[PDB]
Amino acid sequence: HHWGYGKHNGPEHWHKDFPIAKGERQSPVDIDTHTAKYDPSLKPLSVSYDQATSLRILNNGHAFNVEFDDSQDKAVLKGGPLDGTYRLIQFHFHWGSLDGQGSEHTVDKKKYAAELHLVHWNTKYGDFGKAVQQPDGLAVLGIFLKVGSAKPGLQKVVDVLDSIKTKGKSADFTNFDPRGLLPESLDYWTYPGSLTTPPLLECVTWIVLKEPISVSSEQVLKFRKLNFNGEGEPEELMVDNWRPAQPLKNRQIKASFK
Ligand SMILES: Clc1ccc(OCc2nn[n-]n2)cc1Cl
Ligand SMILES: [Zn+2]
Repeated sequence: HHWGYGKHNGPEHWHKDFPIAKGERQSPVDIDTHTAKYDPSLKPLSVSYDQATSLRILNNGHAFNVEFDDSQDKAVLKGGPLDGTYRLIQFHFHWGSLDGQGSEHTVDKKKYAAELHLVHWNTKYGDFGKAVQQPDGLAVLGIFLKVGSAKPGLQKVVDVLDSIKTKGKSADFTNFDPRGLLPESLDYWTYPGSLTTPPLLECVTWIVLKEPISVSSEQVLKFRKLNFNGEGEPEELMVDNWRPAQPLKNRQIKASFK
């Protein structure tokens, strides 16, 4: 499969290999803040990352990815709309060529510079590959990035990117604390959706924080120096690796806050 983000292989083409692209619960979506309703039934959100064990950072040709040890319940997400325990496996970002675009979710049609996704899987399914085959298999926590002041808890990530410039490169990435990437507030929107790249599986409970984090222009500029290509191939800058908003169809987006 040779999907990507270019003109010839980008999101508008994906449905030919992955017909679920035109399904009933595709992601991302636009979050209309005036239609989302506060839901007093949502339990408090519990982000438990004290014992998180980061391993490695990988450029996979689509994004860069920070992987965690998920062989035990070390870093988990619980509460909110979720039943049971979801284990952190990895995080990654989507970003733009310019500061005015890059996020996948939008808020009243506003695009942010980037979007962070912390990916967790439902431990009742035993492994990640089983979980993605279930409608409640994954919980993705999404965090918008706006350009402003630097985010000190991002700089360890930015500083390692020149060591994984091209597809297939990886580096050791131990002792990284993903709590440094969270905003002050865990107020969120939630809805049922999908992965935002092939295979586009409809397996995700989306939890999107309302409060963006601020990163500096210099930090996001370094994201944009990565490459979609492998070493020794013509350079194609890793920018605009985001899927645009998909039809909401017969879904409601719920707010955790009044
Ligand atoms: Cl492990 C993993 C890595 C990246 C990825 O990128 C697409 C995406 N982002 N949010 N949902 N889908 C999806 C997964 Cl599951
Ligand atoms: Zn993502």
